[PDB]
Amino acid sequence: ERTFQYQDSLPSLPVPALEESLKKYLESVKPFANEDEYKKTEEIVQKFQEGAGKRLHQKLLERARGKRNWLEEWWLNVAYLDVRIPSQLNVNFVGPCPHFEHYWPAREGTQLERGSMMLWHNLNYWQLLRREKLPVHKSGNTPLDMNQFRMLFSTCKVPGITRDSIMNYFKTESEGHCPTHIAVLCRGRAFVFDVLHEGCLITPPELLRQLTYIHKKCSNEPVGPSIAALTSEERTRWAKAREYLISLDPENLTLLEKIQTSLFVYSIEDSSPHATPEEYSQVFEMLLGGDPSVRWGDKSYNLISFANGIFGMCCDHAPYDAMVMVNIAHYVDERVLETEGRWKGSEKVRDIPLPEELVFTVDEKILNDVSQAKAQHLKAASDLQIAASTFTLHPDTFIQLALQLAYYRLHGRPGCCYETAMTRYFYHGRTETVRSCTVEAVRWCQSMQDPSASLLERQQKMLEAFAKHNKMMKDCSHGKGFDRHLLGLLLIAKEEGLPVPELFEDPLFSRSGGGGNFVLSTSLVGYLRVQGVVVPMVHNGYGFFYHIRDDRFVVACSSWRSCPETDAEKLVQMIFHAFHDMIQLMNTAHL
Repeated sequence: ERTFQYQDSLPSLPVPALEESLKKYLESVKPFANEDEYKKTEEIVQKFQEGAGKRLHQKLLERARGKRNWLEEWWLNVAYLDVRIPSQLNVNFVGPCPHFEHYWPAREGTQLERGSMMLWHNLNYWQLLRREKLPVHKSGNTPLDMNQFRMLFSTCKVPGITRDSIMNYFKTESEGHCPTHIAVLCRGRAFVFDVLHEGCLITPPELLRQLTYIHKKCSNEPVGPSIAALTSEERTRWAKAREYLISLDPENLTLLEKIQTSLFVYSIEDSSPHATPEEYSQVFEMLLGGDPSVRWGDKSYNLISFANGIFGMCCDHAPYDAMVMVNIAHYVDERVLETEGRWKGSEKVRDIPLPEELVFTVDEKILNDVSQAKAQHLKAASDLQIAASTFTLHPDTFIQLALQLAYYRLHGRPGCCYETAMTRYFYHGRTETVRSCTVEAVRWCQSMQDPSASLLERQQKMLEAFAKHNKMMKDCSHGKGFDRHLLGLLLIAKEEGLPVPELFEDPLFSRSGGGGNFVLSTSLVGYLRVQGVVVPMVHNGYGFFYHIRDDRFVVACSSWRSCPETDAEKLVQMIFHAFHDMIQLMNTAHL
């Protein structure tokens, strides 16, 4: 069995029935509307269904006839590439490497040695992929799309004036040649080197030589031009700064391309985030913030190394979702566990070419841009608050409802929530929106705060909420959700120069979350001991992510300090209290 053998067999992303999607939409706005607003929306939806919507839907079906995935390109552009805000901080997702839970606890002076093994394991994963030896993900006996794995290595974003682009240079052995070098950033400088020698991959000791070399050289020398810091800027500014950089020297492009084509970017930081199995929220903060001088935010995969021997990953959310990062990080985690975090092979260090430094040609302007880039990222990142804790009826649904209750209790009202649903059953399927703030969820939350509510009433309603969310997650993962569907109708209109349907201008459309207005941006990040996170979707919102282990729930929450109403720490405390009451409710109900 080969990694991508089932791709030509995957079913097309479906287009839900118009009536079904509109019914689900109407039901979803109920929690945020009074009698009058709902009647208005109902009439808007009915007309849409009878006229313009019916026609736009037909055109969407026509699009699906010629594309195995009618949404792919649109989603990439609309959700990511066209967006102009700084993507490095506001869109990229990050995740700590969970090695400090065992063999690699935080400790000074272990950065280079542990780093050599980190590269080695990461690189062996690339070898697996290139040879298509990586196991095919399946749900029972049904194969899942594996395309996102092609975006892990040798992939990088390039800024555009109005639209960015993704460069995917990865290729399997059967497809052709794949770049074989990695890029290292240190003290505002960039270096590169081939990971292969005499046919095989270089070993940790050999990798430790390259890294040690780079570290020593830069340590007692002034910080370099830090061209990398420009990747953390507003997309259009970066696009222009990039063009200017290239004009100063045609060669500068060659350097940019070298970074773009590298298997991945490895970053050396001098900071040391507090990382212990108990508290490690600081790892998330330095991962999203850190020092721009050594990060390449356009890279699909940027492995980060801290001074205290801690590691983390920062990824461009555009080309793929967090599950690929989770899988390689877990693979590495298993390797570390098997080897007790040590290299026990030959200590021989063959004579391999030293790392080559990438020296860009810059003037006074470029340096001012770099200076400006660093400052804006640091200032913006400093407003980020991260709360990470561990807590010790599907678990995901349990957590989603617990969050509904926590937000309801903390803020006094239902929080429109976005939960990621994977659609990998389909060709190049990525995500769909699951709207956790349902009528059922709210009815339950009210009963939990109702003193006159009986124990049986609360359990009964909690179960009805569970049932609703389960059906929701199922339909969405099966391509029967409605959020992407409505986006498709909207895009059909725009693409032909036709007016925006009234349905999208409706106050309830955005109040329920449409248009990227979810006060709770969430997703399960798997069951592989890796955690991920992104900043909130809205200024007065939260980012809430989590992963599940057989004996615990791990969570990561983000909020903006500049928003006095939100507090990541307080919300986490509230959801833990929520888990408790929900457990007790089931136990006492057990009877």
